[PDB]
Amino acid sequence: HSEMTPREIVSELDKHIIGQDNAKRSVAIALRNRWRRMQLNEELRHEVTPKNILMIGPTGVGKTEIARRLAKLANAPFIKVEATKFTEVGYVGKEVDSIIRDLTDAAVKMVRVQAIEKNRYRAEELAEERILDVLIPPAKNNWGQTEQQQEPSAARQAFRKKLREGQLDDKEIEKQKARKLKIKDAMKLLIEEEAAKLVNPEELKQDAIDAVEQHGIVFIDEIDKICKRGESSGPDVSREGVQRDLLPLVEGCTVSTKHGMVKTDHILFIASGAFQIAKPSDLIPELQGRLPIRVELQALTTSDFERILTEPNASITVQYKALMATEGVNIEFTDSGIKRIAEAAWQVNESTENIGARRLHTVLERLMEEISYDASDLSGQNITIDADYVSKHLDALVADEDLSRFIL
Amino acid sequence: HSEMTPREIVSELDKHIIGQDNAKRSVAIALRNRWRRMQLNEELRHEVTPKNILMIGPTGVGKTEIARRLAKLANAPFIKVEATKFTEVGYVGKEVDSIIRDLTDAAVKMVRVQAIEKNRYRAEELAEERILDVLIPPAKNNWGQTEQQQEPSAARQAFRKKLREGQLDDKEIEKQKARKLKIKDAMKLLIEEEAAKLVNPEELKQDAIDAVEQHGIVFIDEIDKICKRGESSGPDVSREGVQRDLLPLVEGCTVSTKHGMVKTDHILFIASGAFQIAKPSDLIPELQGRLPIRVELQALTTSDFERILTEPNASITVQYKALMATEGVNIEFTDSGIKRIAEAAWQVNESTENIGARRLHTVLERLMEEISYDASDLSGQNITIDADYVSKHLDALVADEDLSRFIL
Amino acid sequence: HSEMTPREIVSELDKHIIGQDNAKRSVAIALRNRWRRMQLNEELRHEVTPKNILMIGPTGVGKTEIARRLAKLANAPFIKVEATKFTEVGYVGKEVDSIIRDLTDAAVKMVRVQAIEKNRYRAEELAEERILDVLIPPAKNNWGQTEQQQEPSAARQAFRKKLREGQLDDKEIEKQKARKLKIKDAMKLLIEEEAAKLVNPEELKQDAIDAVEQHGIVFIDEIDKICKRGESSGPDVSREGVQRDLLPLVEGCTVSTKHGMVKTDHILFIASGAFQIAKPSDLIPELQGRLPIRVELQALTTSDFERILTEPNASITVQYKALMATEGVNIEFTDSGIKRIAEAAWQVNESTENIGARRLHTVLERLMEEISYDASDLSGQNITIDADYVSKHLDALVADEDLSRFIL
Amino acid sequence: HSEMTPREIVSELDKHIIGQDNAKRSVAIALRNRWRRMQLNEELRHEVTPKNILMIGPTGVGKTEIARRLAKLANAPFIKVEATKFTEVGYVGKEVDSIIRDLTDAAVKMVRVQAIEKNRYRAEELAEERILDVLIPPAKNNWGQTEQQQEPSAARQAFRKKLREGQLDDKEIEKQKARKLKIKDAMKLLIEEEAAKLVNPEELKQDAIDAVEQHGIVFIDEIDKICKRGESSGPDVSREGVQRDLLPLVEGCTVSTKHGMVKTDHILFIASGAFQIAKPSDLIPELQGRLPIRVELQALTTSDFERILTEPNASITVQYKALMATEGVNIEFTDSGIKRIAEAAWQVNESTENIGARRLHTVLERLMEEISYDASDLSGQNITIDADYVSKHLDALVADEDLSRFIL
Ligand SMILES: Nc1ncnc2c1ncn2[C@@H]1O[C@H](COP(=O)(O)OP(=O)(O)O)[C@@H](O)[C@H]1O
Ligand SMILES: Nc1ncnc2c1ncn2[C@@H]1O[C@H](COP(=O)(O)OP(=O)(O)O)[C@@H](O)[C@H]1O
Ligand SMILES: Nc1ncnc2c1ncn2[C@@H]1O[C@H](COP(=O)(O)OP(=O)(O)O)[C@@H](O)[C@H]1O
Ligand SMILES: Nc1ncnc2c1ncn2[C@@H]1O[C@H](COP(=O)(O)OP(=O)(O)O)[C@@H](O)[C@H]1O
Repeated sequence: HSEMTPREIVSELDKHIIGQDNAKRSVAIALRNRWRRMQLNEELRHEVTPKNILMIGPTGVGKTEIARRLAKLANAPFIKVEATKFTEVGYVGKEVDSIIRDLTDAAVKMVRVQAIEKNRYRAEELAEERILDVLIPPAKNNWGQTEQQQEPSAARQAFRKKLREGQLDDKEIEKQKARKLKIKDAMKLLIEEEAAKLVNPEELKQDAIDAVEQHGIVFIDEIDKICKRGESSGPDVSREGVQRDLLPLVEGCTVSTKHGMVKTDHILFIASGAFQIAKPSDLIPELQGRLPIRVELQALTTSDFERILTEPNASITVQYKALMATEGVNIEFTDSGIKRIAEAAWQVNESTENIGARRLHTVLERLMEEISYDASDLSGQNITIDADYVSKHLDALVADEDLSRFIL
Repeated sequence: HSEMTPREIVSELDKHIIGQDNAKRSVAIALRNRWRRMQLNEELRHEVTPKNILMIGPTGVGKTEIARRLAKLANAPFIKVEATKFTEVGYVGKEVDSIIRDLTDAAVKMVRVQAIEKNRYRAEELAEERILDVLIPPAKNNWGQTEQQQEPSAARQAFRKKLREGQLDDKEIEKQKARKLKIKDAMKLLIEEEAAKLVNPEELKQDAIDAVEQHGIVFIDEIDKICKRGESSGPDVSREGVQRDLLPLVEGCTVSTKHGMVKTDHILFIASGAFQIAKPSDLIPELQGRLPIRVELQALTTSDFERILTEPNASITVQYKALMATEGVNIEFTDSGIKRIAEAAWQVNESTENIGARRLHTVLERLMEEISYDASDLSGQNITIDADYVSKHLDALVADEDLSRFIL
Repeated sequence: HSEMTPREIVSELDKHIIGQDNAKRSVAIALRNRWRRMQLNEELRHEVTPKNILMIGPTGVGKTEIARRLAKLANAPFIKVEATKFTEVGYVGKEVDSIIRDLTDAAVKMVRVQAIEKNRYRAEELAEERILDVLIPPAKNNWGQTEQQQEPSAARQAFRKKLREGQLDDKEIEKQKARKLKIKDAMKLLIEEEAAKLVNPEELKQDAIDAVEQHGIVFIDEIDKICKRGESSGPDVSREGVQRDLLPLVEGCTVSTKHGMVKTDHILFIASGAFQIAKPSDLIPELQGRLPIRVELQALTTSDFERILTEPNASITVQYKALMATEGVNIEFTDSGIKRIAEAAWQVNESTENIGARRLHTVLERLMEEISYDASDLSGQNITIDADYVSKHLDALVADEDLSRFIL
Repeated sequence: HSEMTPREIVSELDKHIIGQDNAKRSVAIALRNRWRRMQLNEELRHEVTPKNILMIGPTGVGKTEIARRLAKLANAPFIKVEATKFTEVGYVGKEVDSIIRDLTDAAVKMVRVQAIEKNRYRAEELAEERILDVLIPPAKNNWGQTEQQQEPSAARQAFRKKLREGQLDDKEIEKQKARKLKIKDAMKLLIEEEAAKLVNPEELKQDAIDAVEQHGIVFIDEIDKICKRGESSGPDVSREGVQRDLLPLVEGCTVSTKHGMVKTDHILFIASGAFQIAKPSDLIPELQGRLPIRVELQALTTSDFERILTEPNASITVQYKALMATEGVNIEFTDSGIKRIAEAAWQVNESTENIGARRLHTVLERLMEEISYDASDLSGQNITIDADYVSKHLDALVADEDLSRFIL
């Protein structure tokens, strides 16, 4: 669908993710290729398959975010499954087809919600005519001057201009309705009333299929957790089982959805792993073939942290400012304030367990717990969060390790 | 929906839970944020997600209560699931999606019950017109004077006024009815019919969805029992598995309910643990990221006990009084009688197994077993529960340990 | 159905698979026999059963391809199942009948898609008459002159000729429609309606059955992994169990599909194995009897690699060129550039894990990652991939072993 | 149904099976007994139950073939299940009722297909009248001389005689049809069209039940694999479990089929085993009682092999000749040619694993792989397969043992 060049894709992706430029270009090549395909002929359109990607890197450094924004950027159906979620089906559990079902149930919960956007002006234009008709019951067979029913639009325009807020005047209209009711009701009873007339069935639900098959993006987290490890063997075939089970999906097959028959042949797959215990080559042969693209993602640095805090559109910091503005409070972060928030986050990840950028949300959130509570009783104030404040609120916590495993 | 400042929320929570102010603050900021979000713009509303909380504290000190009163204070759908439930799914178990289904089913049994409220008034106000139309069959063509019909409001009035109690008189009215059933019964049958035709079936079930999606509150109890421990390895896999399974729910996804397709991106999660064996930093990194808020709850003291006994609204001590009054017995606890009831509870908890505040219920019940039975034959009396009475009924039991593990 | 002599089949297969002539001959005799049978008499048609084949050979050398191109050459339904899948059924697993169900479901999604072909022409040829009948409403009672109607084929012609592109103009036509939707849309909506009423629903699904029963091709991958081994005993039971489970399918039986009752007596089975651990004589005797044909496939050499790279139809090298042309870039591989690409692939397979021809895809993709991204900004250019370019992009990676287990 | 004497049964069975005369008479007594029963009175018809048989012998020597031909000879519903197929249901798997279901789904896939045979002359006689009616639209209310609509049968007989191949003349006829179409279509659209009018529901599906209950034949392979063995105990009750599970079926009970309620009381059961590890007496008491008939089958000899190659009706050799005739090639086997084919088969079974007569299909098939391929380019030739040819094609293979475990 998108006609964006890889470079334009990476650009757009730079608005949400800091660094990880390589994974960006990989994911960008994949998107542009879907365009490149449709510009081909009959034959080559069956042969050319998605160049699936294997993202390699430590926790919370942007693997899923990149895939999520890529998906969101091409208005593509997106699903994220954890590979181990199937390592238990040998005793019972979700079958792997579920992935294509869900990427269909949400690929529908998408086309449906995005049919309320398109059909939101129809019920409040060619449908608000319901109330204005029981306010000024149109002439006994309107005359006909293509401006005759545009004439009132005086007697009419008055009932519309006044319908800019003034209501609660109970009347009635029309299984159509008939029943006597109120406008804060016989108006809202129309909101949905006249809208289901425009949205059909065998096209809306028929298109979800079209979407999944053409633009579906499946993100398989922890693919490395289903590779063979040298600690046992019984659980290995269990793991390797999930690999074989996943095989039909990325090799090309047909799954049964309660919305139709979906073909996975062109669904793009972004697998993901840390690969500390296993290596991509421990993945079965058939899967390595279907995972042509390998891209590495680096661990985040303190500078990466500072940037993540503020650069992304609607960055945690920006959102915080917004939310406090809700309470009528003007919150503001100084450069050194951020530098320390990032510093704290790095400290805890290094002194305890590393969870990547995640750590920033908890640190940032703990730092603000006080303003967040008192916000309402501070309205009309300019609160500045600077190095000082940051230090007074986080030092003790970060400093105390056992406490960090609980509170930070 | 609520417009209560965090501080206002805590106050309303103070009416039910003693102490644990920090946990109140935490849970209150969470609520307030759901409001703060709707005040944002198109973009920032997709970005800002719930600030899930992880409550850390010993058993029976107010964790579930706090959360339950939070949801009950926001008329939000609330589900409490025991995390370990899904451990055995590795062999065969309830899917984790079940959590969002059940959230939905009780969220339906909710919007549906609270539908019987609005349709309980106008449900039997138009239900009268039915029985009256056969006690004073209206004129052949009413005369539009908007008062020429409210005329009986003479003959009519008498039947309505005599229908304020003196009914039970057979009749016949109207798939409508056309049967000949008593008015006590026509009245009853009418409660239904008129009520139902007054309920929008579609919007009903479509609202339960809106609820779960917008105000859903999931309480995952003992999440700490699905963290990794140094005792074995096989369990840890399934243990951690349940974390991976829960992951999509708290990260954002779509589940299939039999009442529709529900999205979890904005359900608020309150996880809970004791954390004596594991530490919050033992949860998988993707989960720690989704639990930005950490709050500890302190163990209850004896003062806490004394207060929990009488201070809350509908406190168990107040409940007992109410229940005894039902029997015509005036029950009164003295300050020392309560100081001693609490004292006893603390004693069994230190003496044997510490079950937190739960212990007050059993001690209090053992103490009243006597009155509770005789109540009826004690009507019109002023029984007083003081230190003497208390000590006479609990001391022997409390002092005897083995007997305590059975009887209290 | 096909009337191709075995030799003709092999030729058509030579267009996609390099070498492995023996396996081609084997699979070609199988097809030819399905014809040879229909030439027999009533009796001899029940007797003669498919000559199932057992392909023996290392990974990624052309086994599945051969079989896939065989079915695709006979427009036959084709399913590929990994035999070990059913191992875990001993604890809980997909039934083996699932193979014939899935064969049927993709065989349905097949006869159904190939229905959209014939109903894509006359589907929108009679779909025009619809839009035209509202641009030139036909006379009140056409005049049977079989040309007096093709008269407009004047006024009519103009709208048809102006409907060859210049449409998008609103209209209204006819559960039919009776709505007022744009012609770009009436046209679209018409594609469906006229197409559907043109599809015999019963014979559709009844044909998928006919297909599976008459031309079904089941490919049971890694059957050798369900043979008995001298390592344990418990698994062997389930292992062999899967053989007993498969037995009725390849011996002749009836399975229940949700689209009807399918019989397997004439599905052709192509089993596959590496057979390093077990030997074909390790399959249970009832199964060896049903696999009358045994053919070995040799490992691929570097010449094989070089050829596989450019020789097939829509070979990956040709595909890349096509894809790059989509970006306006002329890509050309020199003889030595290809000799070196193949060389590299063979090197990683000897150096690390030998994944057969699959390796060409990853090496080729790593090699083009650079061009692939820049393509757009390289439009109108003649990029040439020669030994130099190749060596500059692969040598370092290929030479570094550990890096190969990740990146290639 | 059949009125054949046991001797006539064995005779008819001799047309397909070589040797194994005893198993023949056993299976023949069983069939004749079903006739003997219906010739009895009310009482004795409930009491007399099938004399179930236990066939004892080595692989591929005629156990199933005998049972298959017996079934086929009495047009009885036949099902073959592998006993171990249920030894896994203790962890999950097919329930034993499935056997009676399948023996119903195929016992239906039988009555249905054999309703297309009976109703194949009805649509091409009293239904081809559809096309001849739109070719010569019958008189306005045919007169009536019992030879009046037999009169045309000139104008009529001409349209029928010419309808012996000449068509493709699009017309139309009549949810009946109406729609304009073609004869290679409006003729075929009639083939099934007028035929569903003769076949009813509650008799066709009602009779399948009647069949299974009266003539059902269940063949339970490897019954010995579910007897107790002295290697373990846990899996024993698992095996012995399948015995108990099978008990209701051969003792008399009711199973639920989606076609009706089937009674197994008169289904004939032919169990089968090798009994090398266990003995029939290791079968549980109740099952030995229900398996009154015990018959042994001998291993096949080289002479048995020579005879099997050529005597049976539609013997592999005969079929081969037929199939090559399809290619216009005259294949012919000399007595010594066969003697050697059999010899080779015996050799391999003795030098490696014995798989009985199965071995002949693989040897025979390998021997012909060349003629089978070149058949089309040899048309009009008399190819003789004699001792020489046989030797040149099989010697090397049979001689090389490891190769035989793969290729033969
Ligand atoms: N490079 C990055 N740029 C911006 N945000 C990031 C980055 N890395 C991690 N994050 C933040 O941390 C969280 C971690 O999840 P995610 O980014 O999906 O990575 P992973 O898939 O490795 O866990 C995300 O919510 C995201 O907002
Ligand atoms: N701080 C408290 N204030 C009031 N009641 C409490 C408190 N702590 C415990 N309780 C009582 O004890 C029971 C213990 O359950 P709960 O409060 O859910 O805590 P927990 O989740 O730790 O078990 C509740 O029913 C509640 O009525
Ligand atoms: N002989 C060959 N000719 C052409 N392509 C081949 C050949 N061998 C392997 N390949 C390529 O390598 C991949 C390996 O899969 P496949 O051919 O199914 O063999 P296998 O079943 O042994 O894994 C295929 O996609 C195919 O395009
Ligand atoms: N005595 C025999 N006469 C004719 N064919 C036989 C004989 N024994 C085995 N066969 C052939 O070998 C195959 C082996 O299967 P089957 O005869 O069912 O025996 P079993 O049940 O012991 O495996 C059959 O397809 C059959 O054609």
